[PDB]
Amino acid sequence: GPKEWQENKSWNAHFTEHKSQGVVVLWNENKQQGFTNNLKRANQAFLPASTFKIPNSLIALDLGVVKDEHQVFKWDGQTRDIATWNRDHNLITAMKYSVVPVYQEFARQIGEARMSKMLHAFDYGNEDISGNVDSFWLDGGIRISATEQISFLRKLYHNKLHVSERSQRIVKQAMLTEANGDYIIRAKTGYSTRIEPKIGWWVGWVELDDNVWFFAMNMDMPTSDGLGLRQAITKEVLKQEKIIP
Amino acid sequence: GPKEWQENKSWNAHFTEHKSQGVVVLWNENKQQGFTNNLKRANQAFLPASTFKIPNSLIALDLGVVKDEHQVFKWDGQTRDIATWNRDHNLITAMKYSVVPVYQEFARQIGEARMSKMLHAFDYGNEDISGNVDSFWLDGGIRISATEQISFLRKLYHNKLHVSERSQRIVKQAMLTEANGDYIIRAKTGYSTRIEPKIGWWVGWVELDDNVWFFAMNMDMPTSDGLGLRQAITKEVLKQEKIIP
Ligand SMILES: *C(=O)N1C[C@H](NOS(=O)(=O)O)CC[C@H]1C(=O)NOCCN
Ligand SMILES: *C(=O)N1C[C@H](NOS(=O)(=O)O)CC[C@H]1C(=O)NOCCN
Ligand SMILES: [Cl-]
Ligand SMILES: [Cl-]
Ligand SMILES: [Cl-]
Repeated sequence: GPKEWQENKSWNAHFTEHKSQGVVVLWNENKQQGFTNNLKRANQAFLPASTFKIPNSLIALDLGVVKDEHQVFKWDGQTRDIATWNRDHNLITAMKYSVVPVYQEFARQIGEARMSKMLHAFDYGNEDISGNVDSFWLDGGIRISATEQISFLRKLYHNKLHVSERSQRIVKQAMLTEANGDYIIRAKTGYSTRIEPKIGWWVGWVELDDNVWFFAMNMDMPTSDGLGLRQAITKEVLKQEKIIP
Repeated sequence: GPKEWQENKSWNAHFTEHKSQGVVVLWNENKQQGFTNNLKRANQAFLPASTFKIPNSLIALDLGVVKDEHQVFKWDGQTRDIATWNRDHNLITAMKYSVVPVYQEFARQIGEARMSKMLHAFDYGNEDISGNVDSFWLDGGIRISATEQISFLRKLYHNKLHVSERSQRIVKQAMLTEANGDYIIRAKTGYSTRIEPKIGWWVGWVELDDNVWFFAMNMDMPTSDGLGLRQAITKEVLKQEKIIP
């Protein structure tokens, strides 16, 4: 009978066409079935890098570190390499421009004891926060696979994480990436650069009228010049599968 | 001293270019200033028609008539003129396809006494539900102006309406119309067809990185062939004002 996970190796052509290597994982929520070009890499756990902004946001909101999505976190005045980081942000714009220093402040205020407890409650990856509480997702011990990202996102979608429904709704709002009459994408990018292998991430879901497709992709990323391929390769797969036009 | 409300008659050219007549009203939230091509029509009160799905959704959720935005409302098997209505819906798709029969059932469950009480609590328009409990917003006594639509939407944006924050967040999600890196539009269309003058509505807001612009427009609409002009004329104004590219 039907399998929970199937391999579609033809998706490899979208990686090969872009001289890239990696994995796309899709989950069809209505059918409760998943699909991937590489089931082994789908289960390979990596540093989450900026995709950790999703659980970090949830925990900061539920503990009151962040009051709501419009509370301002002022620039600390240190000029950093990414110009959009050198300004004041709220939760929405800090996720959109992936403003690491704002989320490091969130993590410091959460603190290691509460961070560990909440990642255990979330069943999140290997749940390991060894390192600095404000960098373990960049250069510490936490690891999460693409399929574990989907597991986490499915709980978030259904408001079933062990945090308030309010925090889950706010974070799903902050994840909004694209919307038109054909679909809504809620997602977060990431780029793990400090520990080899350097990889790019894109995790989230596509909302249709009558279904939701969760996705999690990662790919080898030796330089930042290829970062647009995270979304491009994913969208090529979504187009091949007739999920988006 | 600066003016809270200012008239910009140059927007009339966008109506004339499309052989149309109507009003666009904008509110700049950061500046606390409003702008319109027609100050009198901005304050004239009309039937809300399908823009009433915003307060109706809020009331249905807060009263428990609708449990959440994924609860399925099954098609009643009656084949109606609009093909997208002849389907099962949830709150998200019922708002998107503006599925009147679903919202008439909400209104019947709410009932006259609770509907009236809640519209008074919302300060919604003239607060008058005279007529049929399931059609007063189409052919009964309720009236709301474009400026009153903005007032109501600003309360919704800030979670200040007299319903749970949860219901307000769910409805703001259901209002999602378009999103890209440049802006998010949350809005609801309507077409008042039963009492003259027939008018098209578009009410909502445009979220930018650092500001939000509320808008409410209505325009004479003798035929459904012109309904695309509601968004087109509004967007021409937003482009003229450099709010969207
Ligand atoms: C997170 O992965 N970040 C922050 C920022 N994210 O941009 S995105 O990859 O488009 O979401 C830039 C890349 C990455 C970092 O540079 N983080 O700090 C160093 C650890 N990789
Ligand atoms: C509400 O304004 N409705 C329902 C539907 N809305 O579509 S929209 O105008 O694009 O938002 C069509 C127009 C209008 C009605 O006609 N409603 O009356 C009951 C069905 N004729
Ligand atoms: Cl981060
Ligand atoms: Cl949203
Ligand atoms: Cl309606």
